[PDB]
Amino acid sequence: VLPVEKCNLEDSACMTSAFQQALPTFVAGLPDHGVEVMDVLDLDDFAFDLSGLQFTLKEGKLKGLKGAVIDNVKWDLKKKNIEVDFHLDATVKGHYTAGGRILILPITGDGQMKLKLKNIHIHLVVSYEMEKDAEGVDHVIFKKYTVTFDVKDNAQFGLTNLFNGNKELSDTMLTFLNQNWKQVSEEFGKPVMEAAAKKIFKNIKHFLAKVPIAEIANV
Ligand SMILES: COC1=C(OC)C(=O)C(C/C=C(\C)CC/C=C(\C)CC/C=C(\C)CC/C=C(\C)CC/C=C(\C)CC/C=C(\C)CC/C=C(\C)CCC=C(C)C)=C(C)C1=O
Repeated sequence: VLPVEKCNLEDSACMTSAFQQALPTFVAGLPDHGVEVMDVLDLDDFAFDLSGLQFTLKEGKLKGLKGAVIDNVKWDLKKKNIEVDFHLDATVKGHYTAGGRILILPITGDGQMKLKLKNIHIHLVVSYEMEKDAEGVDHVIFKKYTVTFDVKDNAQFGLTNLFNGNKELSDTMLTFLNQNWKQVSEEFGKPVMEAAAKKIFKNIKHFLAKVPIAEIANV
């Protein structure tokens, strides 16, 4: 199904390489297997209300996951956790709305978004159980995850139709977001990441649940 060389789980050099070879095929999607495309990833509609900003995103897209570099995969067979560190550049797009304020500036907006995130580092931890199925085939079954993020290099904000078309105000806001990009990544990044992470997690869990572990590991 997926092109992956078989590792011992505690050989982290190997696992980091296997994840790296699998990832692009995987994120392309596996229609017949019930695995959605994850680059470009369709994010489900969401909203958030945080630190004075009422935000929504519709027709959400996350681009970039097909080019992620896996930094390390640490498998702890004792605790039955997997730690996966990786980084990428990502673009988040869609029909956004904004009201309230961002930090010290009031905002209104109803238009299109293009967020370009450069060298975002992600720290994923998954909990899993090994589970034999009804016909006796052992599977890795994902149970929970945590994900943290750190945008190290830069984040760029493209927001159309801010301030009902007023250039002056839109220009001031856009300059403002790019100058304080880090702060803004830390204030509002979590709900965005979570929109992607829950969908990505669903599909990995679905996939691993159905593919025998012996097909993708030395167990
Ligand atoms: C070795 O055997 C194998 C396994 O073990 C058995 C495997 O598990 C697997 C797994 C299969 C593959 C390796 C695929 C693995 C997949 C992996 C590691 C991907 C995991 C991805 C995670 C679940 C989620 C990642 C999430 C992201 C990239 C999203 C990040 C986005 C972020 C942080 C957005 C940040 C946003 C901001 C900074 C600004 C936000 C602000 C605003 C929107 C508001 C702006 C202000 C207003 C005005 C608009 C394989 C292949 C295998 O072979």
